[PDB]
Amino acid sequence: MNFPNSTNLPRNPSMADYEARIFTFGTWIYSVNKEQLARAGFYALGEGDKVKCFHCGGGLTDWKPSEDPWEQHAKWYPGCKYLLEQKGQEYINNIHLTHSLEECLVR
Amino acid sequence: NFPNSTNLPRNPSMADYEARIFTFGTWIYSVNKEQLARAGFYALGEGDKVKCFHCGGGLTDWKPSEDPWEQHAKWYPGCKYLLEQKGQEYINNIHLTHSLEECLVR
Ligand SMILES: C[C@@H]1CN(CC(=O)N2CC(C)(C)c3nc(CO)c(Cc4ccc(F)cc4)cc32)[C@@H](CN2CCOC[C@H]2C)C[NH2+]1
Ligand SMILES: C[C@@H]1CN(CC(=O)N2CC(C)(C)c3nc(CO)c(Cc4ccc(F)cc4)cc32)[C@@H](CN2CCOC[C@H]2C)C[NH2+]1
Ligand code: NA
Ligand SMILES: [Zn+2]
Ligand SMILES: [Zn+2]
Repeated sequence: MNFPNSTNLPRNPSMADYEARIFTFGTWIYSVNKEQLARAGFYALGEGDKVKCFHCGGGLTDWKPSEDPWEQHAKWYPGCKYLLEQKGQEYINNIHLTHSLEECLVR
Repeated sequence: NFPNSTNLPRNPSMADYEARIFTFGTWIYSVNKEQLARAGFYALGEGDKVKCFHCGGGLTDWKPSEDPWEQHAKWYPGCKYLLEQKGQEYINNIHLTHSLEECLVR
Protein backbone atom coordinates (compact mmCIF):
# COMPACT_ATOMS: atom_id res chain seq x y z
CA MET A 1 0.00 0.00 0.00
CA ASN A 2 0.92 3.67 -0.43
CA PHE A 3 0.55 4.72 3.27
CA PRO A 4 3.40 6.25 5.30
CA ASN A 5 5.14 4.49 8.25
CA SER A 6 4.32 6.39 11.43
CA THR A 7 5.68 3.69 13.75
CA ASN A 8 9.00 3.98 15.58
CA LEU A 9 10.36 1.02 13.55
CA PRO A 10 12.09 1.94 10.29
CA ARG A 11 10.54 0.67 7.08
CA ASN A 12 14.03 -0.05 5.59
CA PRO A 13 16.55 -0.86 8.39
CA SER A 14 19.24 -1.65 5.76
CA MET A 15 19.36 2.13 5.11
CA ALA A 16 19.46 3.12 8.81
CA ASP A 17 23.12 4.16 8.61
CA TYR A 18 24.29 7.37 6.96
CA GLU A 19 27.11 5.60 5.07
CA ALA A 20 24.66 3.04 3.65
CA ARG A 21 22.46 5.86 2.37
CA ILE A 22 25.38 7.88 0.96
CA PHE A 23 26.57 5.03 -1.30
CA THR A 24 23.12 4.86 -2.99
CA PHE A 25 23.51 8.24 -4.69
CA GLY A 26 26.91 7.51 -6.34
CA THR A 27 27.73 10.45 -8.57
CA TRP A 28 24.90 12.94 -8.21
CA ILE A 29 24.64 16.37 -9.85
CA TYR A 30 20.95 17.05 -9.26
CA SER A 31 19.84 20.51 -8.05
CA VAL A 32 19.94 19.38 -4.40
CA ASN A 33 22.78 18.06 -2.31
CA LYS A 34 23.30 14.30 -1.66
CA GLU A 35 24.92 14.65 1.80
CA GLN A 36 22.02 16.78 2.98
CA LEU A 37 19.50 14.23 1.66
CA ALA A 38 21.35 11.38 3.41
CA ARG A 39 21.38 13.35 6.70
CA ALA A 40 17.64 13.98 6.25
CA GLY A 41 17.00 10.16 6.16
CA PHE A 42 16.94 9.76 2.38
CA TYR A 43 18.59 7.21 0.10
CA ALA A 44 18.44 7.06 -3.75
CA LEU A 45 15.94 4.77 -5.54
CA GLY A 46 18.31 4.62 -8.55
CA GLU A 47 16.03 6.35 -11.06
CA GLY A 48 15.98 10.11 -11.67
CA ASP A 49 16.27 12.09 -8.43
CA LYS A 50 13.82 9.79 -6.59
CA VAL A 51 14.62 9.28 -2.91
CA LYS A 52 12.88 7.53 -0.04
CA CYS A 53 13.09 8.05 3.69
CA PHE A 54 14.54 4.87 5.23
CA HIS A 55 12.21 5.23 8.20
CA CYS A 56 8.80 6.45 7.04
CA GLY A 57 9.30 5.08 3.51
CA GLY A 58 8.17 8.42 2.10
CA GLY A 59 9.21 9.16 -1.48
CA LEU A 60 10.14 12.50 -3.07
CA THR A 61 11.25 13.53 -6.56
CA ASP A 62 11.83 16.59 -8.89
CA TRP A 63 14.09 18.53 -6.51
CA LYS A 64 14.42 22.27 -7.12
CA PRO A 65 17.42 24.37 -5.96
CA SER A 66 15.11 26.17 -3.45
CA GLU A 67 13.70 22.90 -1.93
CA ASP A 68 15.39 21.73 1.32
CA PRO A 69 15.57 18.00 2.25
CA TRP A 70 14.44 18.37 5.89
CA GLU A 71 11.77 20.86 4.98
CA GLN A 72 10.24 18.70 2.27
CA HIS A 73 10.42 15.63 4.54
CA ALA A 74 8.29 17.55 7.03
CA LYS A 75 5.88 18.96 4.47
CA TRP A 76 4.96 15.59 2.96
CA TYR A 77 5.76 13.05 5.71
CA PRO A 78 4.99 14.89 9.01
CA GLY A 79 4.22 11.59 10.81
CA CYS A 80 7.82 10.38 10.30
CA LYS A 81 9.43 9.32 13.59
CA TYR A 82 12.97 9.78 12.24
CA LEU A 83 12.00 13.39 11.43
CA LEU A 84 10.57 13.76 14.92
CA GLU A 85 13.69 12.36 16.59
CA GLN A 86 16.23 14.36 14.58
CA LYS A 87 14.54 17.80 14.43
CA GLY A 88 12.01 17.85 17.26
CA GLN A 89 8.52 19.41 17.33
CA GLU A 90 9.39 23.15 17.83
CA TYR A 91 11.36 23.09 14.55
CA ILE A 92 8.65 20.90 13.04
CA ASN A 93 5.70 23.17 13.83
CA ASN A 94 7.43 26.38 12.76
CA ILE A 95 8.09 24.75 9.39
CA HIS A 96 4.43 23.57 9.11
CA LEU A 97 3.31 27.08 9.95
CA THR A 98 5.72 28.46 7.36
CA HIS A 99 4.28 26.18 4.68
CA SER A 100 0.62 26.51 5.64
CA LEU A 101 1.15 30.30 5.59
CA GLU A 102 2.47 30.45 2.02
CA GLU A 103 -0.48 28.15 0.90
CA CYS A 104 -2.88 30.62 2.60
CA LEU A 105 -1.35 33.85 1.16
CA VAL A 106 -0.24 34.20 -2.49
CA ARG A 107 -2.32 31.04 -3.22
CA ASN B 1 -2.36 19.43 -1.88
CA PHE B 2 0.11 18.84 1.04
CA PRO B 3 -1.61 18.02 4.36
CA ASN B 4 -2.00 20.63 7.11
CA SER B 5 0.05 19.70 10.16
CA THR B 6 -0.34 22.94 12.12
CA ASN B 7 -2.51 23.36 15.17
CA LEU B 8 -4.81 25.63 13.15
CA PRO B 9 -7.61 24.06 11.08
CA ARG B 10 -7.45 24.44 7.30
CA ASN B 11 -11.25 24.80 6.92
CA PRO B 12 -12.41 26.56 10.10
CA SER B 13 -16.00 26.84 8.73
CA MET B 14 -16.26 23.06 9.25
CA ALA B 15 -14.81 23.13 12.81
CA ASP B 16 -18.18 22.33 14.44
CA TYR B 17 -19.73 18.87 14.53
CA GLU B 18 -23.06 20.52 13.61
CA ALA B 19 -21.68 22.16 10.46
CA ARG B 20 -19.96 18.97 9.25
CA ILE B 21 -23.14 16.89 9.76
CA PHE B 22 -25.15 19.23 7.52
CA THR B 23 -22.75 18.51 4.57
CA PHE B 24 -23.86 14.88 4.18
CA GLY B 25 -27.61 15.11 3.77
CA THR B 26 -29.24 11.75 3.06
CA TRP B 27 -26.20 9.41 3.23
CA ILE B 28 -26.44 6.12 1.32
CA TYR B 29 -22.87 4.93 1.89
CA SER B 30 -21.66 2.08 4.05
CA VAL B 31 -19.97 4.22 6.73
CA ASN B 32 -21.86 6.08 9.44
CA LYS B 33 -22.13 9.82 8.89
CA GLU B 34 -21.95 10.65 12.61
CA GLN B 35 -18.76 8.52 13.11
CA LEU B 36 -17.35 10.44 10.12
CA ALA B 37 -18.34 13.82 11.60
CA ARG B 38 -16.97 13.02 15.06
CA ALA B 39 -13.73 12.02 13.31
CA GLY B 40 -13.46 15.51 11.72
CA PHE B 41 -14.74 14.58 8.25
CA TYR B 42 -17.32 16.44 6.17
CA ALA B 43 -18.60 15.47 2.72
CA LEU B 44 -17.82 16.99 -0.64
CA GLY B 45 -21.13 15.85 -2.11
CA GLU B 46 -19.20 13.79 -4.65
CA GLY B 47 -19.90 10.13 -3.96
CA ASP B 48 -18.44 9.26 -0.53
CA LYS B 49 -15.49 11.68 -0.76
CA VAL B 50 -14.82 13.33 2.58
CA LYS B 51 -12.13 15.64 4.01
CA CYS B 52 -10.97 16.53 7.55
CA PHE B 53 -11.70 20.14 8.48
CA HIS B 54 -8.35 20.45 10.22
CA CYS B 55 -5.78 18.57 8.16
CA GLY B 56 -7.75 18.83 4.87
CA GLY B 57 -6.91 15.19 4.16
CA GLY B 58 -9.28 13.47 1.78
CA LEU B 59 -10.59 9.91 1.75
CA THR B 60 -12.97 7.98 -0.51
CA ASP B 61 -14.39 4.52 -1.37
CA TRP B 62 -15.56 3.60 2.16
CA LYS B 63 -15.97 -0.10 2.81
CA PRO B 64 -18.05 -1.30 5.84
CA SER B 65 -14.90 -2.52 7.66
CA GLU B 66 -13.10 0.88 7.43
CA ASP B 67 -13.42 3.06 10.58
CA PRO B 68 -13.18 6.86 10.18
CA TRP B 69 -10.67 7.37 12.99
CA GLU B 70 -8.46 4.49 11.86
CA GLN B 71 -8.32 5.78 8.27
CA HIS B 72 -7.69 9.36 9.47
CA ALA B 73 -4.69 8.08 11.39
CA LYS B 74 -3.49 5.79 8.56
CA TRP B 75 -3.44 8.42 5.88
CA TYR B 76 -3.19 11.72 7.80
CA PRO B 77 -1.05 10.96 10.85
CA GLY B 78 0.15 14.55 11.12
CA CYS B 79 -3.36 15.88 11.79
CA LYS B 80 -3.46 17.84 15.03
CA TYR B 81 -7.19 17.36 15.43
CA LEU B 82 -6.55 13.60 15.40
CA LEU B 83 -3.75 14.12 17.93
CA GLU B 84 -5.98 16.24 20.16
CA GLN B 85 -8.88 13.72 20.12
CA LYS B 86 -7.17 10.31 20.29
CA GLY B 87 -3.64 10.81 21.61
CA GLN B 88 -0.35 9.61 20.13
CA GLU B 89 -0.61 6.13 21.70
CA TYR B 90 -3.87 5.55 19.80
CA ILE B 91 -2.19 6.68 16.60
CA ASN B 92 0.78 4.42 17.18
CA ASN B 93 -1.57 1.49 17.90
CA ILE B 94 -3.26 2.01 14.54
CA HIS B 95 0.01 2.24 12.64
CA LEU B 96 1.69 -0.58 14.41
CA THR B 97 -1.51 -2.46 13.54
CA HIS B 98 -1.58 -1.68 9.80
CA SER B 99 2.15 -2.37 9.17
CA LEU B 100 1.78 -5.79 10.91
CA GLU B 101 -1.51 -6.39 8.99
CA GLU B 102 0.53 -6.00 5.75
CA CYS B 103 3.18 -8.39 6.93
CA LEU B 104 1.15 -11.49 7.98
CA VAL B 105 -0.82 -11.81 4.68
CA ARG B 106 2.25 -12.10 2.38
C1 LIG C 1 11.43 17.94 -3.48
C2 LIG C 1 10.03 18.22 -4.01
C3 LIG C 1 9.03 17.13 -3.63
N1 LIG C 1 7.73 17.32 -4.28
C4 LIG C 1 6.73 16.37 -3.76
C5 LIG C 1 6.90 14.92 -4.20
O1 LIG C 1 7.93 14.54 -4.75
N2 LIG C 1 5.83 14.06 -3.96
C6 LIG C 1 4.61 14.47 -3.24
C7 LIG C 1 4.06 13.15 -2.66
C8 LIG C 1 4.52 12.93 -1.22
C9 LIG C 1 2.53 13.13 -2.72
C10 LIG C 1 4.66 12.13 -3.60
N3 LIG C 1 4.30 10.89 -3.73
C11 LIG C 1 4.93 10.11 -4.61
C12 LIG C 1 4.42 8.69 -4.66
O2 LIG C 1 5.00 7.89 -3.65
C13 LIG C 1 6.02 10.61 -5.43
C14 LIG C 1 6.76 9.76 -6.44
C15 LIG C 1 7.94 8.96 -5.93
C16 LIG C 1 8.98 9.57 -5.25
C17 LIG C 1 10.05 8.82 -4.79
C18 LIG C 1 10.07 7.48 -5.03
F1 LIG C 1 11.13 6.75 -4.58
C19 LIG C 1 9.08 6.85 -5.70
C20 LIG C 1 8.00 7.59 -6.16
C21 LIG C 1 6.39 11.95 -5.27
C22 LIG C 1 5.69 12.70 -4.34
C23 LIG C 1 7.76 17.50 -5.75
C24 LIG C 1 6.40 17.76 -6.42
N4 LIG C 1 5.59 16.55 -6.66
C25 LIG C 1 6.22 15.70 -7.67
C26 LIG C 1 5.36 14.48 -7.97
O3 LIG C 1 4.04 14.87 -8.37
C27 LIG C 1 3.40 15.59 -7.32
C28 LIG C 1 4.18 16.87 -6.98
C29 LIG C 1 3.43 17.67 -5.92
C30 LIG C 1 8.73 18.62 -6.09
N5 LIG C 1 10.07 18.35 -5.50
C1 LIG D 1 -11.68 4.91 3.63
C2 LIG D 1 -10.62 4.30 2.72
C3 LIG D 1 -9.57 5.31 2.29
N1 LIG D 1 -8.67 4.80 1.25
C4 LIG D 1 -7.57 5.74 0.98
C5 LIG D 1 -7.96 6.99 0.20
O1 LIG D 1 -9.13 7.25 -0.03
N2 LIG D 1 -6.93 7.80 -0.23
C6 LIG D 1 -5.50 7.51 0.05
C7 LIG D 1 -4.79 8.87 -0.13
C8 LIG D 1 -4.55 9.57 1.21
C9 LIG D 1 -3.46 8.70 -0.87
C10 LIG D 1 -5.78 9.62 -1.01
N3 LIG D 1 -5.54 10.72 -1.67
C11 LIG D 1 -6.52 11.26 -2.40
C12 LIG D 1 -6.14 12.53 -3.12
O2 LIG D 1 -6.45 13.68 -2.34
C13 LIG D 1 -7.83 10.65 -2.49
C14 LIG D 1 -8.96 11.23 -3.32
C15 LIG D 1 -9.83 12.27 -2.65
C16 LIG D 1 -10.49 11.98 -1.46
C17 LIG D 1 -11.28 12.94 -0.86
C18 LIG D 1 -11.41 14.15 -1.45
F1 LIG D 1 -12.20 15.09 -0.85
C19 LIG D 1 -10.79 14.47 -2.62
C20 LIG D 1 -9.99 13.53 -3.23
C21 LIG D 1 -8.05 9.47 -1.78
C22 LIG D 1 -7.00 8.96 -1.04
C23 LIG D 1 -9.33 4.20 0.06
C24 LIG D 1 -8.38 3.61 -1.01
N4 LIG D 1 -7.79 4.61 -1.92
C25 LIG D 1 -8.82 5.21 -2.79
C26 LIG D 1 -8.20 6.23 -3.73
O3 LIG D 1 -7.16 5.64 -4.51
C27 LIG D 1 -6.11 5.18 -3.66
C28 LIG D 1 -6.62 4.12 -2.68
C29 LIG D 1 -5.46 3.61 -1.81
C30 LIG D 1 -10.32 3.14 0.54
N5 LIG D 1 -11.29 3.73 1.50
NA1 NA E 1 -24.65 15.27 -0.16
ZN1 LIG F 1 10.74 9.87 7.05
ZN1 LIG G 1 -7.28 15.56 9.97
